[PDB]
Amino acid sequence: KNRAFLKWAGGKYPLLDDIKRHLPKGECLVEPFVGAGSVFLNTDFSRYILADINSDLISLYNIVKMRTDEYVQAARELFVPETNCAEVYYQFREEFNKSQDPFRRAVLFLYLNRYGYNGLCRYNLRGEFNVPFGRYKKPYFPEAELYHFAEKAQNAFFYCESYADSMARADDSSVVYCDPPYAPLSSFTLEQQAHLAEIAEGLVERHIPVLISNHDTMLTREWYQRAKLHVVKVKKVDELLALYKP
DNA sequence: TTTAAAGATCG
DNA sequence: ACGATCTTTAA
Ligand SMILES: C[S@@+](CC[C@H](N)C(=O)[O-])C[C@H]1O[C@@H](n2cnc3c(N)ncnc32)[C@H](O)[C@@H]1O
Repeated sequence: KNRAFLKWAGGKYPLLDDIKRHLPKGECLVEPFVGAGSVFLNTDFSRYILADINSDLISLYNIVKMRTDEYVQAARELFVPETNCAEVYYQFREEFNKSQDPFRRAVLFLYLNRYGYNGLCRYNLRGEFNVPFGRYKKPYFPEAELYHFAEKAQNAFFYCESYADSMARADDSSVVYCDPPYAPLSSFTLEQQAHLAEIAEGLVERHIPVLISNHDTMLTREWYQRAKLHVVKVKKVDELLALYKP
């Protein structure tokens, strides 16, 4: 199982096996919520259309793809014992928020992701990364995961856009896998959740297979009503895999 | 400026 | 989800 080089929400490693079993075959894979791209790294499609609303994430992916060796060498400098402390961390965080260079920001972004608290990615309304120091014993430098991402990225396009705009890139050769932010058990609104389901029903009308993963609640069961539902056993909340087969 | 509730900040 | 301390919002 290929691991992403980033700490990210919805890694979904345990249920990667369930995704592949319910994900149809096609020429191209479309991911509106690529995130860490665990599905992308653990599937084998000819082409990939990978999208996310996070511009720092998308910019990082483009840098890693086009400038792999240059990036790895520069980023590896950050992962040494001297940079594993609060004072250095907050200066690099400040440098990141003030940097105008995409390459430099991409380098610092990996450092912040690995040395920051819980591997979180949080911004204020000023667009500034404000995750505190994580204080780990020894953050891991994902060199192998980086090179593996770069090689697989050669068959992928990265776009920074909302799900509605990325799913419209899908055609008949396409297969769409959606991994939206989790639905409430008691940002991403409820309207966007239902809208995603409606867009899915639109694609399946044009003979485009769509697979959506989410929590198994009352709202999600209602939203994905027109889909072939599968429940995976993970309060005790299970996950739901909604399949819109043409 | 006042006021109260709400939202935002960031360790 | 936490919490003290900011800013925001509307009459
Ligand atoms: C919970 S993560 C899942 C990522 C991915 N499935 C993985 O394996 O890491 C969902 C991602 O969707 C992106 N996202 C959030 N809201 C979005 C929106 N309204 N439109 C498009 N993408 C969005 C976020 O940047 C986030 O990284």
